[PDB]
Amino acid sequence: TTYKLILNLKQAKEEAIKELVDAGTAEKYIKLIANAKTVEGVWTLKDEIKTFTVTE
Repeated sequence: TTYKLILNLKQAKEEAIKELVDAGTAEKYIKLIANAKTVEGVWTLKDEIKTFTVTE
């Protein structure tokens, strides 16, 4: 409402594919970002795969 602020999803999503294109990981996750509504939620999904999480 105040602490957050959406500036562009297209940028967040477009990066999701590119990152997947530059990295090459479980696209299933990139599909999860396609529904992402928050800019952070999208950037996190892609990066989340880059780290592959840790025991979850």
